[PDB]
Amino acid sequence: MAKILVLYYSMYGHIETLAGAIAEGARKVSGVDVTIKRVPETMPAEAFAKAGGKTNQQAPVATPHELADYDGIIFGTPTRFGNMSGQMRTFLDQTGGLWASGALYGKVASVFASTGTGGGQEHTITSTWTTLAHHGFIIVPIGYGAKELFDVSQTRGGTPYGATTIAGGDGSRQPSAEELAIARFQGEHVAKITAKLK
Amino acid sequence: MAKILVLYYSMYGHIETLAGAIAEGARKVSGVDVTIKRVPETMPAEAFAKAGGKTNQQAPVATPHELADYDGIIFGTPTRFGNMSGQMRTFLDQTGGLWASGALYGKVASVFASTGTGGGQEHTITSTWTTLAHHGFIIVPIGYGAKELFDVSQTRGGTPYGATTIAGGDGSRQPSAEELAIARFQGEHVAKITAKLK
Amino acid sequence: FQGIDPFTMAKILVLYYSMYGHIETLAGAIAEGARKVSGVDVTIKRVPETMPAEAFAKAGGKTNQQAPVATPHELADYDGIIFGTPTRFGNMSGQMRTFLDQTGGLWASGALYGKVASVFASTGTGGGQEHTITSTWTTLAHHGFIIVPIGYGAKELFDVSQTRGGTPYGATTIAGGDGSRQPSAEELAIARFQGEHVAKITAKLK
Amino acid sequence: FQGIDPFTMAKILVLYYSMYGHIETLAGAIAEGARKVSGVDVTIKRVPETMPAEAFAKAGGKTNQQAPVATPHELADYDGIIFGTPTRFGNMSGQMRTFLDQTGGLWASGALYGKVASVFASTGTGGGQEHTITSTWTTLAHHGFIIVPIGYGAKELFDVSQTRGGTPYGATTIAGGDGSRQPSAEELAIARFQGEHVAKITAKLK
Ligand SMILES: [Cl-]
Ligand SMILES: [Cl-]
Ligand SMILES: [Cl-]
Ligand SMILES: [Cl-]
Repeated sequence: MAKILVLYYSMYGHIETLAGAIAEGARKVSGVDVTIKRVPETMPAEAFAKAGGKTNQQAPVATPHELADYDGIIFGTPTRFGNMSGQMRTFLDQTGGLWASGALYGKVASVFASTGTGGGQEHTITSTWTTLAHHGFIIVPIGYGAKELFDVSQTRGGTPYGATTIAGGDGSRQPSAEELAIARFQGEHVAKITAKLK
Repeated sequence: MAKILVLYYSMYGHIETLAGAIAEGARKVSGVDVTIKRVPETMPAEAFAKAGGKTNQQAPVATPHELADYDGIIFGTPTRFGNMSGQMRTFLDQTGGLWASGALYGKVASVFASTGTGGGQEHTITSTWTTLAHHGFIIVPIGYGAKELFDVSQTRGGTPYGATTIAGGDGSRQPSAEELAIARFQGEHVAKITAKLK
Repeated sequence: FQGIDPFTMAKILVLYYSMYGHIETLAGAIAEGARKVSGVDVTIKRVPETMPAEAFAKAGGKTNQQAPVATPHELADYDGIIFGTPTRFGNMSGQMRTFLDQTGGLWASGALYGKVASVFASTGTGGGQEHTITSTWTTLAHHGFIIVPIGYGAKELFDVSQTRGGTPYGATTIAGGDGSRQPSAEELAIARFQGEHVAKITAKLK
Repeated sequence: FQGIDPFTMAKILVLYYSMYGHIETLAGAIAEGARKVSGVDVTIKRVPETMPAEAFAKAGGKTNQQAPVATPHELADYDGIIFGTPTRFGNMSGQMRTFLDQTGGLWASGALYGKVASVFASTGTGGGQEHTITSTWTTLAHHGFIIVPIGYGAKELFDVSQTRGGTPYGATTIAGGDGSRQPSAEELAIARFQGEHVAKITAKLK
């Protein structure tokens, strides 16, 4: 039995939708238990409301210290100027206690992301990899295992580093079927590796 | 005539000390006005106090929209697992309004950092560059203009991407004279470029 | 000279490698943008081929490129250099890497220190286009180049209605897995923007 | 075979380029660590030289490497590959870049998909050692390699009393601007840790 956490932040729902597909893929691996949780909001109340932040997410809020309860963690975040979101950064800064005891060492990790225009989607993933490496995570990219990555006929997210979605500058674009298939592939892929190492 | 902001976060003082050297270098350029400010704390009170956070920093707290009041900005941050600190990330996440109007486009930017063991010092700088590029900053590395970078006889911070210091895992190491000289070089180099573009 | 302040031309080199022509087309747009800046002299050159002849021929490499081949030493003759390369698995091409590996002498004398640099790229499917540029930035930083991204100055970047290259780090084009895609008008406009933007900064810094 | 279930050896390739021997010494330690893991077969090979003869000789290139030269196609013969390269301005060496550019056929067939990879590096002064590793990671990701950093599993990474190589991304050594430094005992311990760590994961995934 392997336990996977799908841990995400989502302000406008795009990452939340992708996380559902990530989790669906992971659950295809027999013997893998998948939990979806989100990191707490950090914006002050007035700014958050002014920005139209959503409060309908059913996923429970995770605590920093519980990450070591899992065998693999798939991290999801919207970009903030080519980095992970401040919400995810602040959450991961609180894992110093886990880092000092080696509590996450040798566990499996993978990353998915979203952007408004595609700009920064690659760097959001690989700069999250940096933090994973300091913890000693085994890092799983997806390469071109997802056949959708070869199709450039239409605006479509997804990179060899991990699944992505493109929300549009105004957030009007919802994740496409191809993007969700890439995320489902990533989830199952990370789950086969996590189960095999357990 | 030109205004430079040295904007930093410092929890244990190492970055604050480096910022003073950064500013000293910038003030060597005639006609350049240099201001030092810090980003607000984001840690909750109990964790911050339990962590031994310092409250003696004289620099005023900056606001996100004031960044456009300057012609060049030199950013300073300790690493959090190879990224900028959550404090700096959260602060810069609030610059979306400046980004939408192009308010920082074409300004000069440079970065310095600190780490406990040296690990992640390079990636802290260049993952901050990613955010600067999304704003359209002109990005200034220092290369090997600082002669101290060739001396590897002893532990010493500083990279071709920007000045750094090494604090030790317990924070007992203070910035060396060589590290501070590299920061002084960086400050003057950035200021010269900023003044020349004005 | 009595009564004269010399007016010196800022010099831009567009330096590229292109196997199937996509980067070559972009470089023309980069150069077109730079030539919009008065007082800027623009040169286009390419790096030498490094593949062995049989592999190159089997891969269908193009040999009709009119641009002269640059030498590593002449990089110091310019005030700004805009580098173009196709990706190789998310890095610059081996051809460009080999060429820049020969600039150790320029590095030791600081010959490129303080010059302006910018980067554009191409990929087959989009994968690695961002990293190709920013991992080229790393080498530029070791030389002390001032690094110029383009941000979202080009309005084309906000239009996600169709497959289109162009990043805040620099212009790109998407060639298709088989290389059958040609640079679109929008991608070329992003490259024209980059050239003019870089040329303006180089001229002002001169 | 009646009553027998085959025990298959996991295979590790330590693949490196070394101009002045620093990476070569590190590769020996990498391999030593891997051979500590039972059930792992360890091979050390190098990538071919790409510099022209006169430049190579003028630069003092070493010709005493006993490691046989690898071909790009044989990478698919292994379960895990630990790559070693000196930096060239914060990237992998052109020699390694040229070698990996020839793996397009393996990439198209997915021949390296799901294998284990890890990276070690060297620099003259420390500058760019982190980016050398993580920009090599990019290429590994395009092939679908599982990427293994070392984190802070090696206790030597906490000792900042002296100039020491090694990062959470992989082992490194610092050669000095003139190349006169040799890998220290601590740096070699980190490399031995990396080899054993990668070998354990490769054996478990097999
Ligand atoms: Cl979102
Ligand atoms: Cl600090
Ligand atoms: Cl091309
Ligand atoms: Cl070497």
